[PDB]
Amino acid sequence: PIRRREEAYENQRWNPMGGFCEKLLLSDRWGWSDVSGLQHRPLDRVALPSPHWEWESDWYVDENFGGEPTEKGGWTYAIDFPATYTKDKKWNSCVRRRKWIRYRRYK
Repeated sequence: PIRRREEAYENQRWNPMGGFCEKLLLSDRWGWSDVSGLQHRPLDRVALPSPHWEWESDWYVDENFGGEPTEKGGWTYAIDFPATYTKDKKWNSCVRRRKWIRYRRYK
């Protein structure tokens, strides 16, 4: 079976009012992006390459990070989006992201 995994990151920043939320800085990456932040990856717009592909399920969070489970929710935390991520919120974490995945299969 020929199978290909798509992924997309949901990116959030902490705000005194919203907590971790969808309000980002004008300098920040897209709220929905690839791992680099440079590519826009809204989930509903990742298309199948052709009608010969179908999705195996809906999008779901990959609750894994660095070869080990994440905490529930799949979030990882960092001081800023380009910095180093951990499964746990540190005292100086100002951002967080989680990885959504979806498999497509060829017919």
